[PDB]
Amino acid sequence: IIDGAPCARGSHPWQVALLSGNQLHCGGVLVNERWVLTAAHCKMNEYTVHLGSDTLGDRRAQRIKASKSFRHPGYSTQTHVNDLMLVKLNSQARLSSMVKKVRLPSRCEPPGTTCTVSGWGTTTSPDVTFPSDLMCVDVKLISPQDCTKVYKDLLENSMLCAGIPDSKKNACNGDSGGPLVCRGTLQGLVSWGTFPCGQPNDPGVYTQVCKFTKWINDTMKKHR
Repeated sequence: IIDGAPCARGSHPWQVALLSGNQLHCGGVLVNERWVLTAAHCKMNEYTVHLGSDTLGDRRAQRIKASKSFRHPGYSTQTHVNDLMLVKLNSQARLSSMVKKVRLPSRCEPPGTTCTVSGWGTTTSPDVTFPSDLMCVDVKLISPQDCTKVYKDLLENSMLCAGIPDSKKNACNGDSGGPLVCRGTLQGLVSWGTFPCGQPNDPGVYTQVCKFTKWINDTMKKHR
């Protein structure tokens, strides 16, 4: 998270971390007791899922192994279209005051809506600065017409753009697969952006969750 601030304690109980060898790999969201939603580019054979704390490594946090994951069949490694994946936890996540299910959307929020993106990714770019505490930043949704002026042929109807005009406020490396929440519902998952991160007037690109709710529910039903 660039140009952000630490999240207020206990305001992101649906936020999870995906670790490989106790190192942060990606962010994510808890959909229910057995499933975590993240980006498809976060694919691994095994996962260590951190839940229940704004601080990574906190003894009070929950740590669950995840041995199975299912990427969207339309996911492309080359164009990054359909960048979403369901991660199946080996045991049920225990719902608490620090662990809650995310509210999946029924509608797509219009451009100009104020949202929050969160994560444990680098707080600086190109320089690396990994925080221990969960970072937050408020971004506004940018219309596909305005976002096309920036990324052109790279965008698809299932990609959502967000940012603040003439501002560094954005997501970065380590935040991938993490939530973009607008008006109480999950609107996006961190997919891609610029390198270095937080370049003014260069938005962050997210997987538009409102276009995949059928696949999310269908895939979860198919397995277990």
